[PDB]
Amino acid sequence: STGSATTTPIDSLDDAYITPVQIGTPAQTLNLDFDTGSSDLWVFSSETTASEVDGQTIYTPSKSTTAKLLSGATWSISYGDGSSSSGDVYTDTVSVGGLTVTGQAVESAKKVSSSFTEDSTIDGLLGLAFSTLNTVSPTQQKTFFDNAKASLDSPVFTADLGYHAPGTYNFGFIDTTAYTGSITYTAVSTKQGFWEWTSTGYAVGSGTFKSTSIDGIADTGTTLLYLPATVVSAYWAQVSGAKSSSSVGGYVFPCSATLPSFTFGVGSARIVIPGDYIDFGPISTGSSSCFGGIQSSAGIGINIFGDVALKAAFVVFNGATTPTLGFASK
Repeated sequence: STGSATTTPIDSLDDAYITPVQIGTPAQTLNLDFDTGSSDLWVFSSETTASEVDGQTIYTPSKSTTAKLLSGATWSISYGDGSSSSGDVYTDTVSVGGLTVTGQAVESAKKVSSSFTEDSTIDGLLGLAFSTLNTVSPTQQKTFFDNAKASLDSPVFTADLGYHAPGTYNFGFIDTTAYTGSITYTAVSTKQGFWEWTSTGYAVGSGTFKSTSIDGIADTGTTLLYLPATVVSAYWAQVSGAKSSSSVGGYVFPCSATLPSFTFGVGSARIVIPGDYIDFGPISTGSSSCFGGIQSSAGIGINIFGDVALKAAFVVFNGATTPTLGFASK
């Protein structure tokens, strides 16, 4: 089997991407944030504290003839940005882009943190990291991809995120028309439960490529590119007037600037992030200070190849017995 679904930016900055997901019978379609940095499929629901729901579409398990309470199971998750959610668990039929999994754990939120409530466009998350990170207790549950894998034509999914435009998540096949050149594959460590890999270096604009190993994770659920402070300083040094602002929370730059590109290495291959992808707009409405899309990972404890990096590539998440990642230009 295969599936293919369009993923759409939630706003004009590509802060996140939402993909429609069919849950239950009859289908209830919710728009979920596909997150290769986590492993829970959780949704706003009829059980979510009413004051914490503000415009999201909810899953109502009592209206699904295939929903079953997973007795005794609870979940609770905290994300790298400080947000969190928790609740109980149902199993139900879940379909993405025509690919159906029966008996998928659907984690129904009883509580969500304020950042989720305040984002009316995201109805929940669909985790695509390794199932070892799933938070359901006392019986850990499998991700949608883990459940689908054996049925897929090939045990892979691909992320093709758009810049200021929709893109595609495919399951079970590699669309050879969706990228240019060849896909370069690189080794993955699953020891932390992430799609963790090692970039071979970077360049700023038209500058020389610096060969250096940068361990990090491919994370579709993180907006920005978080790299070591040395790398980030080298980038922003090429933007007149850019500086790190402790009060804003990262590097800012004059909105009048033209940003240089940023290149990262995948083996001997190179992925070029155009400068425009690194502009996250005014820090507050009407400001002439703009927020940068490349930020330091110091204090996060891991480097993160988030959407800024991934949307410059066609990315293969190869879930074979020994997983690997592939990157192609597009």
